[PDB]
Amino acid sequence: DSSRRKWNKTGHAVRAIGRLSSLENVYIKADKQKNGIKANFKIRHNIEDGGVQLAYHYQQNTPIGDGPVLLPDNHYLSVQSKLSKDPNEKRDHMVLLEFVTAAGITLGMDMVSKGEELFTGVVPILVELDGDVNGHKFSVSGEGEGDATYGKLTLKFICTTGKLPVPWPTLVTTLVLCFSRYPDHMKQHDFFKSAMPEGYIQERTIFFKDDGNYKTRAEVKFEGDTLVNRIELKGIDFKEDGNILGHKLEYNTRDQLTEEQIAEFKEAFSLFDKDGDGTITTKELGTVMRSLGQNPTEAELQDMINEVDADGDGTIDFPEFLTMMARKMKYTDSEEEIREAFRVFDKDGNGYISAAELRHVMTNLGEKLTDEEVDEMIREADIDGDGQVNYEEFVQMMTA
Ligand SMILES: [Ca+2]
Ligand SMILES: [Ca+2]
Ligand SMILES: [Ca+2]
Ligand SMILES: [Ca+2]
Ligand SMILES: [Ca+2]
Ligand SMILES: [Ca+2]
Ligand SMILES: [Ca+2]
Repeated sequence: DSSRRKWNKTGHAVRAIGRLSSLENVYIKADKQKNGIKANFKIRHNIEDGGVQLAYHYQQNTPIGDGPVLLPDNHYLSVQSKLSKDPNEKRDHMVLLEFVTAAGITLGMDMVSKGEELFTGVVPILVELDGDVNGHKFSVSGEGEGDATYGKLTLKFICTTGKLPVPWPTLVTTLVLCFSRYPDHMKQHDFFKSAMPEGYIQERTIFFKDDGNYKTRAEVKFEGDTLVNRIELKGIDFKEDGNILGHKLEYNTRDQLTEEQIAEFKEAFSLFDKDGDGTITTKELGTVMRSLGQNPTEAELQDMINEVDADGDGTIDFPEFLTMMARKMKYTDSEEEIREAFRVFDKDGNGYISAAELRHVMTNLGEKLTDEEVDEMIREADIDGDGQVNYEEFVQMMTA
């Protein structure tokens, strides 16, 4: 009914602003002192029975050789991962499909390294990992190929030691960013290929929030025609029954993106896109945000758009909005993020969305609703019947 429908549209607009306010990409910066790069990013692992495990990544890369390399301007990589099982495989294994693209530098105002030439076709890949987490040792072998033209990787991994003592998803980032698609205007910022064929050292520390950490060191280089990733991993301070050693993480996160859900995203999109030209500008994003209480600067609005602007044109195209909302529904929000969403409606911070607060939000968004059909909205969400929406009830409206 067009009352549940109003929860979706308004709810979707609030999680869109949540997405636009978060940092989900792989942020690369030059590190002149090491002749390399450094990176930071946040990974989300869905917890099988509900919630999310965050993994905070810090990364450094260093050329193995003394050839000249490209030190980039600030940019990011966007990564889409799909995990699956080979139904003919009896060993503990993971099948990985990964697409990696560089963006985050807008179009305007101007080279292409020799390493880049090694990546114009399909390149075979080998991966070898030796790990030790809280004294539990394991090895992993992987094979596949990479197609940098489309930023595409296909890789199958076997645990050669028997049972993997951590969940496979926690190893994805560790187990070849030289396969990233860099667009034509950003070819001078591709450190990864510029270091080849002699290769780079890749190091990370990965902090699992409320749990232990991984430390990784990898050598990434050509052995003949093959791109080889050789890794050592050490994990300490894990909890025996946390999400990692207790294996409480989801293996396959669904890309179920229905025609019904796309249509719901288009309804939220059209709240931002008030002139109906199919794109959202800083002006339009600024207008919806001020209407909900917030007061961002031109610069903040430019950054928020930059975070999802795949084509660098300075606006959120409808397809870029569909891409960001698919990510937002594929991976679970932290409690801190759902509470932020709740506080948009819960104006006074008392733990309860009153019908006055919900209308304030609605009529502030230019949504004409009679006291009757505002009450229908509260009805829809209000399980415990107090005529208010508490946190646990909000968390129910905001689910698939
Ligand atoms: Ca580090
Ligand atoms: Ca527009
Ligand atoms: Ca764009
Ligand atoms: Ca465009
Ligand atoms: Ca939310
Ligand atoms: Ca309130
Ligand atoms: Ca209630």
